[PDB]
Amino acid sequence: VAESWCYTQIKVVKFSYMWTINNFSFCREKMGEVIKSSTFSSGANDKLKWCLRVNPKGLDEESKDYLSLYLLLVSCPKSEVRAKFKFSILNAKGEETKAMESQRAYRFVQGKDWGFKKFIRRDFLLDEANGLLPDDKLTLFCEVSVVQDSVNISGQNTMNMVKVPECRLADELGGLWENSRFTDCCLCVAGQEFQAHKAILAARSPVFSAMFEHEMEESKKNRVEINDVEPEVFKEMMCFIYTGKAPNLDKMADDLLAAADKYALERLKVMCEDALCSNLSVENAAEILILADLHSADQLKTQAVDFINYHASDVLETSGWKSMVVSHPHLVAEAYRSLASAQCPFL
Amino acid sequence: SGPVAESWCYTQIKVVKFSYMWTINNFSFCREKMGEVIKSSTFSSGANDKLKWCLRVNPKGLDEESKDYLSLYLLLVSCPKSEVRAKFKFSILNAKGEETKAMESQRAYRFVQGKDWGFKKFIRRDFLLDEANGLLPDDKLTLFCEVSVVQDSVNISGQNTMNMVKVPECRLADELGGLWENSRFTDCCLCVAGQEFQAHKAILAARSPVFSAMFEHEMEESKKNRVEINDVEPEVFKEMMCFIYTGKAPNLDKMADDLLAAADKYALERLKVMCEDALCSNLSVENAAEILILADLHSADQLKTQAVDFINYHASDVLETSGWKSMVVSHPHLVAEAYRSLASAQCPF
Amino acid sequence: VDFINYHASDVLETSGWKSMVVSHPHLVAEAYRSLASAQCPFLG
Amino acid sequence: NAKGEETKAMESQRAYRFVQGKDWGFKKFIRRDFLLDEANGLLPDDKLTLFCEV
Repeated sequence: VAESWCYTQIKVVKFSYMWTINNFSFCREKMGEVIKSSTFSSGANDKLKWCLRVNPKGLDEESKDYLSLYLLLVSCPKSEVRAKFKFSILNAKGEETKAMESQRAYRFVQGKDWGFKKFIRRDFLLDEANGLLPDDKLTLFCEVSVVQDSVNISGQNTMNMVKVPECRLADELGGLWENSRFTDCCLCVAGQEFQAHKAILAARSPVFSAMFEHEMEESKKNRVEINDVEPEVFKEMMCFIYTGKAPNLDKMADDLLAAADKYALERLKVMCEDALCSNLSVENAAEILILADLHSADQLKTQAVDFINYHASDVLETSGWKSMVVSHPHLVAEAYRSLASAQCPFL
Repeated sequence: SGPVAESWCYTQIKVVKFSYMWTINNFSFCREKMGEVIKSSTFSSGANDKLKWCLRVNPKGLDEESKDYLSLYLLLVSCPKSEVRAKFKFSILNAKGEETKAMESQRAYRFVQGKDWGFKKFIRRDFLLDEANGLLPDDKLTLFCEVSVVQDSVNISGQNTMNMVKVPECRLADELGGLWENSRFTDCCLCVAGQEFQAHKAILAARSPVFSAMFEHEMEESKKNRVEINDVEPEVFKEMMCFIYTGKAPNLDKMADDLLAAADKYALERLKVMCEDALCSNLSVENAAEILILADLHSADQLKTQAVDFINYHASDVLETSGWKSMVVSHPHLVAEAYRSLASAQCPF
Repeated sequence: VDFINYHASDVLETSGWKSMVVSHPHLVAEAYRSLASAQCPFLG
Repeated sequence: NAKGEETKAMESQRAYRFVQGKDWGFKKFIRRDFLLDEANGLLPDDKLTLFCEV
């Protein structure tokens, strides 16, 4: 898992220095209050100025015991100079030990000298048994390292994968219907004249396949005559055939069920039955049952029979019921058989 | 049992969870002191830009109680003021990228801008400073946090059903397939290096712009029936035309190498992207060079970017492979792009 | 090579680099090797 | 019944009068940790599905 890394690497600058006096045993001469060192620098254009002054003799009370070593900031424009100095020895003979260091640093400022007053006692340092006077010389080493806080990273480390656009066949065929490119037949409906591609119609609608497949193209293909259906219902039907979707079906379920049953669109038939099924009011179940019987819509017929059985007490007062009994005895017999063997067999 | 049971009330609790890794090089070299502040980079979820979180740690915890314990918080940087809340966990990693130490806040703290709440006093410093503990590889501290803002406040009263009519699926791709394999009185004669295919004009023209430019222009007058495709092998042209009709290619990963070239030749954007997805999911160091040269050759973009990312990560071993040497001999500018990507991925050094 | 790696974000802009991209590929390959194998990892 | 559980839930042994603005039920069903215990099959996808019959 990964969403954003910010390394913000703390800026670390490091550099070295050395200090050799060839006559340490006799380097006192002037009683050793302080040795003014020659400055040194490094880094960006020698912008940081540094010098190491030593008070080898006893300027203070306890300084007779312990030898001295200090770091002095000769100059720097920025007041805050915080540096982690590591005073030590570059092993003239074999000695890498004996070099303590101060982890804590201090805010060095222009002209200020902050260091430590306590390095090592005089007597055994002067002694040759410890090997601290190689050829009457001694080497020092401060790893003066300065840091500052202006560092950040943004980072994303995004764990991304290639995205496939969703299927566009329905859109790329609807846009073919609305544009009418490379058409091959002209559907005729009630003054309006549509123009459509023979292959997709015959594929989705078997009744369309039947009247093209039988080798009457120039008779039928060029001027196939659909004389029953009206403009907007037929337009919706073609939109279903081409795109597989019926947008404004809910307000036209009746006549579109008729049209869909004509051409055996056995899914648009069920969509029309779904629109009609959740519309059954108490006073229209006669008409909807007449529909479902006439156009062989089985599921709507079953649901309308159940609705009439469950609203019999209300439906029989409606004039539509009287009309349907007048015209369709066998529908009344079917509803009767439906509530004969169910939704009543307790008495 | 009584299944179904009418409604489907399905109240949700939207949980946005995202991760954040915090890593300082040479952590215990200086890292300041006393109270101070190492304010981190503000970070969001990634989805949209409205919530802004950030870590904030002090190697020397503020106040004396947090002297031996590092003081860690988590502050709301900025957001459209709604008093957002979150439950959060802070976890420490190592070089091998496995969780070493992890603490999770028990409850979702309520947050507003300027108000912070976190694992104060989260761990004793001495445990971390233990070099034998192994939690400071290369002197570099690493930290990892997961913020789990939750708002809830979403309910739906199910769907009451109350109807039983079975509209069966959608079948458009299925019978359009029936127009191809059964071939159902097609219109234009295609030919692929000897084979004989019979396909339509309208579906090809709609779903493949190169075909539409091909078919609309001057073959309608003379040679609309016969057009020869002498560029792609028929055993993959069949899957091209089984995408153009039914909008899917089942046996694609067997031959996704050349199908990318075919799809990009005829500007089948969706199939080109599917081929990129099939090539992207089988990358390997032995052939990342070939995939990069391909994804440049056939103008692929996402596969080019992902092959670039893979080669940046696994540059260690690809150079020993012959694919890289062929790539450098043949395609210098690809090496220039990969080198540029690696350079930007390591800008601050 | 070490210099151009350290100044890469500006060196890639220069005309000399854009001439060396064509006139000398293996130099860019070796610069890539020194950037990849002789440095890294950097998070990822 | 995601996994097999048609048991473990109590039943109302007596019919209580329900009035406008009032609530009724019970409160002593199952322990919270036991509920959150996946061994009992009571955290499908960190979701709780209910089968109430009124």
